[PDB]
Amino acid sequence: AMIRNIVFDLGGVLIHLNREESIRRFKAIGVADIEEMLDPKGLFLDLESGRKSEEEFRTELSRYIGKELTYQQVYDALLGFLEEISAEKFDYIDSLRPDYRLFLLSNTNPYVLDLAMSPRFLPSGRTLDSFFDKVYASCQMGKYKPNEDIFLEMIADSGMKPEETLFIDDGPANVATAERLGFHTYCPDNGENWIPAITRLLREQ
Repeated sequence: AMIRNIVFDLGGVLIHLNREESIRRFKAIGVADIEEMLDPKGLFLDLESGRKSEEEFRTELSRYIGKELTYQQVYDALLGFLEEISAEKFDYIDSLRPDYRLFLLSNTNPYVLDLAMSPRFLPSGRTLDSFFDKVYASCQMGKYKPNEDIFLEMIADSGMKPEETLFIDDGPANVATAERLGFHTYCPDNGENWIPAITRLLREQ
């Protein structure tokens, strides 16, 4: 076979996202300039990249809006992003494990990770970590897509050959970097059922 390893993003690929809803929740707790804060420097980047801890980001965000925000408040607003956790795509990934090495490469924050590593993430009670040989999370690594450093740490740690790896990410810049490094890529839409198309890619010799 072509492909020995498959790497998935979380947001977009496995969890359908709804940014508007998170924008709504952030506004309701006083983060008024949220829409520009969340647009593609910034403390939301400090949050993904691990540069600020959760505690540090919230302290600064509180200072920024002139209002004290709790863990629970921000957690609740960030989780407005998560419109559907695809049970069927996790089931499909679970079927892939004996035949492939499976990895997650995700820009994400401690809040989503707290959710993902709980028994409330999926109806099955299965943790995110349980579907992959390894999880590569921006905030755990101090690095973030689309920089090459995060891809390179992943390669070194897993031993995956890029030309034997399929990278599934809805982020155009993330895909462009994986192409540059020699990965097979597929760029789904946020909310697309990509199971048939991926099942196809894996068939190839």
